[PDB]
Amino acid sequence: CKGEVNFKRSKFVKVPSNVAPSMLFELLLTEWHLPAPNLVVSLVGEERLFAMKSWLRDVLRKGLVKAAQSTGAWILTSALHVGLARHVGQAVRDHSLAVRVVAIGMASLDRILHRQLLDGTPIHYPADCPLDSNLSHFILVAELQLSLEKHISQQRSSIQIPVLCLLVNGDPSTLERMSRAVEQAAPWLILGGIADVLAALVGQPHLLVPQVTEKQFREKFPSECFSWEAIVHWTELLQNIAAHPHLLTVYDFEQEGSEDLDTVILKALVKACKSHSRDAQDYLDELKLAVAWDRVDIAKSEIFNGDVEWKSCDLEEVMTDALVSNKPDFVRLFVDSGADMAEFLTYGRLQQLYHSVSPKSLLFELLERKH
Ligand SMILES: [Ca+2]
Repeated sequence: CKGEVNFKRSKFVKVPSNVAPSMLFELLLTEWHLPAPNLVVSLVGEERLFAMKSWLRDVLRKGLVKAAQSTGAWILTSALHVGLARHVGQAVRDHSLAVRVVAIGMASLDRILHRQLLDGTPIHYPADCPLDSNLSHFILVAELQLSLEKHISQQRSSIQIPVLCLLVNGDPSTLERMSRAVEQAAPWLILGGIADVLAALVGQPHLLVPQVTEKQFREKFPSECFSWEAIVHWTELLQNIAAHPHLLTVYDFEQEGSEDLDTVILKALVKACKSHSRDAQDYLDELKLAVAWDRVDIAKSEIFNGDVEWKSCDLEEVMTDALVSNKPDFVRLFVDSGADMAEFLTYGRLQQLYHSVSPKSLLFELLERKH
């Protein structure tokens, strides 16, 4: 079901559970006419008591600023998540006001207030719970999000589209869902909340945590004391999760020696794709993203370390992209990677390059007037 909220209208798509993810994908793209996804970053952690220090908030702000600058992506921030997420919605709205990034409010309907008012045309839902009015879209209804992620990581010049999850100041309730994410072939990045526990407990000489989990749950958020059976279940859960480390990665941005947000993103992405397979056609999308960030160090060190083998045949599209974007370092790297200009350059390709002249340029006006 399609609906609009004249609040500047926000879209509502009825989300019946166990629906086809491809159906929702097609509905979103068609009805919303939004650009193709170059990246899909989904949030998994949000809490009202969750507070962000100035450093982590700034590196989150600078990161989203750089993301909206060149690449643009989709931030699957669940609506009706009142807390720190509303500030994120206001911030992304202000930064987009200042290629573009989009945010989707994939959220249920039970926790929303005035749900009967919107169920049965500006639906006024003024509640002092209601959803954050900073977002301009929503999907009205964890398994749905996981299946949507598994679907997006399967949609496919044969290019893929990356998908990543970013958790921030999570609660011990997402852990179960998090386990499914380990089986969903999706990379995960950890920094605030239970994230500190998951980080300090991911690398240990002892695989199982029969007693350290209790000490962690006691030292961290000691307001709620859970049952011992729950702690044993969650210890087994964390064991089964950390059984697969090559998809999970943690980094500390407060150490003052941290690399930029965009860097670790691509680092974890290539780390995941390396364990996924070694197909040259695989790393393409992420590689394109690297060009979008002008990141050459990680391009040469990680991608072109000699592990994967490159053939002159596949580099054509990415080389053209690097050329039109005016980034000579990557051109040098590619031509040193075996790509030969002698056979790549054709008169049709050369005309294409001329067809790629920017309209506001002077050469464009000169050629147009001459024509
Ligand atoms: Ca890939």
